[PDB]
Amino acid sequence: SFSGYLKLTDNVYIKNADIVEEAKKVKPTVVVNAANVYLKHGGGVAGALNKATNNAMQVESDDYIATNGPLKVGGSCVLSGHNLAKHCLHVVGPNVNKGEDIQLLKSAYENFNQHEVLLAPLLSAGIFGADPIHSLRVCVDTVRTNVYLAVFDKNLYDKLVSSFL
Ligand SMILES: C[C@H](O)CNCc1ccc2c(c1)OCO2
Repeated sequence: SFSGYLKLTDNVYIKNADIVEEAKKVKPTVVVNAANVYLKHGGGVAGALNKATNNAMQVESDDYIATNGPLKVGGSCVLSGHNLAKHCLHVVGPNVNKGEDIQLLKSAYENFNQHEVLLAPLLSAGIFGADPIHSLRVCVDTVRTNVYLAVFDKNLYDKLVSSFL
């Protein structure tokens, strides 16, 4: 199971870790992907998770989009976790760099409540352009299930922990 996490609340845990390496080690029931509406896993967490699956995540995702169309910003879908997890929950947080509404971040985190335990990144952080301190606050105030957050950057991890109220 999950090791080396700092407990932030009753249900939220955090660790400075590469989510791909963390997923390969823990093999969780659910790994969350920082997805976009088209499930085009080009970069950030999505590009890294997809590269770890040898592009199998992208092939599965393209079939899903061909059948269902794009996801909504704030929405999600459950697909295979491939070699990373039993399932991957692809969650679309708002991308501030694409002019998407930051208010949709709470709706994005609500998807996590459908799963008892998840390994996840901070939604809308990184290349999605939102403030990760804000993302962690929305996570803590929205997710009620057990969430294990992997924060890749040590400097950001220390800022998140030291500023956590
Ligand atoms: C409670 C237990 O840790 C859940 N494991 C699910 C799980 C099974 C097989 C996997 C995997 C994930 O990633 C790749 O092969």
